[PDB]
Amino acid sequence: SSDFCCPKCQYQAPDMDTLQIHVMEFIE
Ligand SMILES: [Zn+2]
Repeated sequence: SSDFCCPKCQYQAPDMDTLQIHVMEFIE
């Protein structure tokens, strides 16, 4: 995969930093 999918959503981010901004850390 040329993307990083959010394990909480069906949303996939083109970059891992973008995904990190999407999730904005976790409760885990
Ligand atoms: Zn998410």
